Amino acid sequence: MSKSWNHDRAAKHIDQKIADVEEITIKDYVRDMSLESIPTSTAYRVDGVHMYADIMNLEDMLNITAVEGTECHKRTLRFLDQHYRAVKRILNKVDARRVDFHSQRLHSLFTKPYNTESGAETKRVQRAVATAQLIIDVLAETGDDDEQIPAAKVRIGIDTGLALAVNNGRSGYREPLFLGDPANHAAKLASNNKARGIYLTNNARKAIGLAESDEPEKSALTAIEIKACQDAAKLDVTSDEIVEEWREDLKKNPIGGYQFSRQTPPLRDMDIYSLTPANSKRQEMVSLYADIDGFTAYVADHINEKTDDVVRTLHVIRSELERVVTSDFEGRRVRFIGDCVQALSCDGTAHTTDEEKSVSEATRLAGALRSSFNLAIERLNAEGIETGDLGLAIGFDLGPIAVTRLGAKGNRVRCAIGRSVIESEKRQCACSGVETAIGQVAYDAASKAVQNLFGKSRKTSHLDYNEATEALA
Ligand SMILES: Nc1ncnc2c1ncn2[C@@H]1O[C@H](COP(=O)(O)OP(=O)(O)OP(=O)(O)O)[C@@H](O)[C@H]1O
Ligand SMILES: [Ca+2]
Ligand SMILES: [Mg+2]
Ligand SMILES: [Mn+2]
Ligand code: NA
Ligand code: NA
Ligand code: NA
Repeated sequence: MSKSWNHDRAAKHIDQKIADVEEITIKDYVRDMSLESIPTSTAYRVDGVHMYADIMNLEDMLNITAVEGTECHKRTLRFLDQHYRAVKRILNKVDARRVDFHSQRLHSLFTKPYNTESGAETKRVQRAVATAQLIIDVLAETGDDDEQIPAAKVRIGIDTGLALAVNNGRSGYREPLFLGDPANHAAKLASNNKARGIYLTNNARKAIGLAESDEPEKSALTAIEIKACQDAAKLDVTSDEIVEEWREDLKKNPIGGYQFSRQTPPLRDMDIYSLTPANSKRQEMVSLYADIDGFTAYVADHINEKTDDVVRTLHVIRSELERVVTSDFEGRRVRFIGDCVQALSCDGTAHTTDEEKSVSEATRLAGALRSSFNLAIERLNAEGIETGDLGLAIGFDLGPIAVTRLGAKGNRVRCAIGRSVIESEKRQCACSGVETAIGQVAYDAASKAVQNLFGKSRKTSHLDYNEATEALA
């Protein structure tokens, strides 16, 4: 139960991780290689098309009523589960990779055909567009009126380019994640505003012979443009085939009921990999995002030259931030989303959350994360590893949060959801690489000392562990 950060303990673990990544192997991803269970010391340069599908009406499900109650969460989870199952079936059918499903954003990757084939990149983009429209068509049909579950309102972003594949740091280190421009830029297009449709970067537009746009985020593909991609890609999978299979899956092996229990403290003991709808976890707690600021551009700068230092930097920083969350502060790392850490923190008893204490300890955790980040940069640089212009943006908020695994057996994905999850990320995104921000709900529940620290702006700079300790004395 002790929650404390220590410079010596952090330095020792950072130094050990630096030693582990002394030798790095960078491989160019070609046919017959595998992106599963990538070792710590290895990374793959992947030329691929990234699609991000944003289910825009998630936030509406979370806000059906003023109070964020149990029924709100059960219906939100069933909505995400139904729609995820449909998309995952589509991706399986077209032999694309499901990278992750983070909140309402579903990331997929198209790597085939390979560049040995003439016009491969054009064909990858065409396949991604055709698959995107299949997602849109299907997700109009995968609600359930009887359960008050709406159809999904979909906005899609697509980019093409190079990324660096490393293991995703969770669940036995099996599945990869993909660092660099294309997943990031695809996600930005997908989340830019609330207009439905399929939005390509200028890279992706150029690859399929379309004129570049001064504002790609406002230039949806037309029906005619999409049809050209469909006719070229020849998916030979129809929306009706997907829906019939999706319905059969749910009939034979239904979702069943969502049922919630609290996590026995400490939160680090949550066994996410084992959760199911009937065994979901839920309680008021703090959602925290710690984003390595500037990391995407750093990868882009190094995608071809000095790529090995990227791998060293990523593993040293992410492993240490995870250790601070889990071992120093007894919290739970949910996932990494690209380079960013998604975490949970809680204080209280087996029966109730201590809101004020949870927010104070999250403030201390935020300081500890920054102290460990700063120390990791120092130690990396002292060993001659280039770390560019990296920073750490942190946001956190308080509210009821449910954790489960969505999907059919063999095709599941973890989900942590709540208004405070969504809002903690928005607070994080408002921060520079030296800033830490708090949500309004957390602020309102906080001690006077925490309120004074964050002030009117609900944000502060250079909040390291020493500063947090002194502010909360
Ligand atoms: N490598 C990645 N893989 C998957 N999703 C990503 C990746 N990088 C960013 N994202 C997502 O892309 C969107 C934009 O991320 P963000 O706001 O952090 O961009 P940024 O601040 O420009 O990047 P950085 O923090 O690396 O400087 C978010 O939805 C985020 O979750
Ligand atoms: Ca980042
Ligand atoms: Mg302030
Ligand atoms: Mn960022
Ligand atoms: Na593919
Ligand atoms: Na501890
Ligand atoms: Na904690």
